[PDB]
Amino acid sequence: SVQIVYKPVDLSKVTSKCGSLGNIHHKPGGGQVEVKSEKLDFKDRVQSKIGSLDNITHVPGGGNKKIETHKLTFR
Amino acid sequence: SVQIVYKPVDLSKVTSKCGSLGNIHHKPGGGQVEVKSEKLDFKDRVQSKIGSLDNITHVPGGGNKKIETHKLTFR
Amino acid sequence: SVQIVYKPVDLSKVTSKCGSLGNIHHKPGGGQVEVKSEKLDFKDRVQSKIGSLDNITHVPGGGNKKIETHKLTFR
Amino acid sequence: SVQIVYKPVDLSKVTSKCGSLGNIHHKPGGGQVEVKSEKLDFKDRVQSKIGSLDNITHVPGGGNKKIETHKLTFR
Amino acid sequence: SVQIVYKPVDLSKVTSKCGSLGNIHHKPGGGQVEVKSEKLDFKDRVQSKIGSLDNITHVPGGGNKKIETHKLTFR
Repeated sequence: SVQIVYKPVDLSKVTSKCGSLGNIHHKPGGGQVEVKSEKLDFKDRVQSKIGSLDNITHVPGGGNKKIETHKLTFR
Repeated sequence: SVQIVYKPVDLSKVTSKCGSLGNIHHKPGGGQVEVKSEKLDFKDRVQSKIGSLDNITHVPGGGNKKIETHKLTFR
Repeated sequence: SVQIVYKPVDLSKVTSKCGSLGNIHHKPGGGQVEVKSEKLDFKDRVQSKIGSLDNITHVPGGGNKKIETHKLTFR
Repeated sequence: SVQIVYKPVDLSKVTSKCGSLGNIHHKPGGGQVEVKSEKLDFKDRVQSKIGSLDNITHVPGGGNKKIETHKLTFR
Repeated sequence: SVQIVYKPVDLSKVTSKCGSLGNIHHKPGGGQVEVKSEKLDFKDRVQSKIGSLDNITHVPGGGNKKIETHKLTFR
């Protein structure tokens, strides 16, 4: 007989206190981009990205991540 | 006989306190983009992106992520 | 007695020959201009210019200048 | 007696020959300009220029300048 | 008696021959300009220029300058 008394107790206060989150700036690709391209032969798939792309400014006033697993496996 | 007393108790206060979340700026692709392209031969699929793309400014006043699994598996 | 035989003879063929004047480009102020300004005190005159201004693209197919003076002064 | 036989003869062919004047480009101020300005006190005149200004692309197919003086002065 | 036989003869062919004047580029101020300015006190005149300014691309297919004086002065 298999008695699994699984008791994960948690009171874990994961926390932050900021007074003023402020004055944040982010200027990707200020300058000039130029691209010349000539007598190019391709014989397979192509991708191109040119410019400002995929730029992120994640500013979470909180941003408290809490990540948990309880895998109780039995064979 | 298999007694699974699974008791995940949680009181976990995942929290933030901000007074003023403020004055956030984000200026991707300020500059000029130019692209010349000439006598190009392709013999397969093509993608192109040109410009400002996929730019994000995620500013969650909270932004508290809490991510959980309880996989109780039995064979 | 003052005999002024002033004879400026001129046959001066000031000239140009262009076959094709072509494909001229001019892109001032491609990028972004930003200006913040705060708690400014002035106690005299002010001028401001902001942006693209006074930009010229003079493309004279000819453009042959010929500039001449004949000051015959007498006291 | 003052005989001034002034005879400036000129046949001076000031000239150009271009076959194809072509493919000229000019990109001033591609990038980004930013200006913050704060708690400034002035007690006299002010000028400001900000951006792309006074940019020239003079492309004279000819552009032959011929500049001349004939000052015959007499006291 | 003052005989001034002034005879400047000129046949001076000042010349150029270009086959193809071509593919000229000029990119001033590609990059980013930034200016912060704070608690500044002035007690006299001010000028400011910020950015791309006064940029020239003079491309004279000819561009033959011929500059001349004939000052015949008499006392």
